[PDB]
Amino acid sequence: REKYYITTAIAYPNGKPHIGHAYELIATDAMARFQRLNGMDVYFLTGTDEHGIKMLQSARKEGITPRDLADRNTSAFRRMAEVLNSSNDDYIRTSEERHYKASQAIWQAMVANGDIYKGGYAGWYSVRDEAYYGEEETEVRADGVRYGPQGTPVEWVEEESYFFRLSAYQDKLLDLYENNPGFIMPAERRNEIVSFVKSGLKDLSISRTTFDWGIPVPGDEKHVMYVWVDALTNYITALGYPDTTDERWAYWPANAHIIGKDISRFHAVYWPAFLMSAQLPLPKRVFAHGFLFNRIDPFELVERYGLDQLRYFLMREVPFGQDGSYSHEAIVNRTNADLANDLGNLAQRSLSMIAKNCEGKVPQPGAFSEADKAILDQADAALETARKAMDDQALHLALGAIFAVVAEANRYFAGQEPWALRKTDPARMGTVLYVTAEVLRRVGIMVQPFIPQSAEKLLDILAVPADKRQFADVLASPLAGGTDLPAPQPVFPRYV
Ligand SMILES: O=c1cc(NCCCNCc2cc(Cl)cc(Cl)c2)[nH]c2ccccc12
Repeated sequence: REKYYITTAIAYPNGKPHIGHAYELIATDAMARFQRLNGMDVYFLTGTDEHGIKMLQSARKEGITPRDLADRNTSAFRRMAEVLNSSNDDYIRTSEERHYKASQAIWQAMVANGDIYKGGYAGWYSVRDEAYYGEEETEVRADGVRYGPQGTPVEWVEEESYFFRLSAYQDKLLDLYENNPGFIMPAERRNEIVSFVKSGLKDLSISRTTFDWGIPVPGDEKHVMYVWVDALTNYITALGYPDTTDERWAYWPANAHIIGKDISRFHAVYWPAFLMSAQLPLPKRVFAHGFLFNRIDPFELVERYGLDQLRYFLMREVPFGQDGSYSHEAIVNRTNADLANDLGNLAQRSLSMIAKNCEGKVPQPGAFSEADKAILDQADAALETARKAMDDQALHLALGAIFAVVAEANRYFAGQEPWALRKTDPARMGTVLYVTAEVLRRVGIMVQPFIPQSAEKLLDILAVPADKRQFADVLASPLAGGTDLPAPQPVFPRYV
């Protein structure tokens, strides 16, 4: 009955969808699905971040309006979510009116808390470095020109701007990191954030005057909101903010923001400060994943390797939170061994033995031997290990525990030699076949959030009713003898 709210970072649709976008959607989709099967009421959100000057100039470059350009490009990110079999319950675009109103509400709420003032962004700026510097990092040379520490000229620049009093929240954020050690993860991000905040926080510019493609500042519409309040507010726009009576508002606070490593500071410093200012509770965890390197277009990978092969490799091979690598032979070999061979072929060998030798019915199992109990108890244990792993977003440890059972089951099945038992002891052959099919059922229920369509097909050839596929069914709904099984077909074909 318990509510669970999980989000992805909204993607910037200035170019095409890339692997990093698909990686974050897949990882967050698997976490969302995991909690649904674990019995939770899940709301899972993703979307697009469409405002800004770079978007306005690209619309200018193509001869169309910014809103028109946003509609065109987000359509490909909306297509990517569908191709990846994402279970997101909503899709937020910052160009939508509900976000416009949500952003203006949270802005006013921060004005009402005393945290927003109008000022100036004046300082030394190097066009060559694209960076700002304090006066002390500079020196005027024999040129008569002033130079920054990198050896390039700096110029004095001055812009009008609204600010958020970020300096007022330095101590409250450190209190947050002390009272909730799991607020920013993994541990390396946590230490980055703590060291940054502990060194002193300056007030934060949150408005621009150089473009109208954005959300107008209430009461000064020559100014528009910068990315900070715009993008981050998407998390509460999707719940109906500012209408706190919306049925969806009970989902706040978010249980988990899944983000990339590069935007850690925006979600772990700016976002909680905005919320504290606006009198709102804080999300329970922000988790940052790493970056993927080809050691490439997401649509192409899916067509070449298959969706569930790609989902598996990305979540099994990179410890979630770290940088990782992908390559053709690695995807092929890792998916051939685990999916096509270990999982897929174990099902085919065992279940076609049931079709030919047990008349297409789940055999009636006799007494369980010591080996029978070990593989069954290991399968039950993998659920508990997977649960504890997913609580920490350790997706690879969850898949590792599940596929350690698959590998042990192959050794169990080969060690029982049920083909030899067909003549010596048909009743024993049945029990071994029952054990193997029963382990496949528990594994099949458990891999549903990581490879949903493939897991669905596996549970389909085990004749598992659609209402017996929650995680609670691992322990409570074992296969019943005498049940009719459809003719088995391979679930994981080998790569060509
Ligand atoms: O200049 C802008 C650029 C922009 N998108 C750039 C890519 C966003 N970076 C990823 C990101 C994602 C999230 Cl969820 C939150 C933040 Cl703060 C940042 N978004 C903008 C929105 C309003 C006004 C200006 C901009």
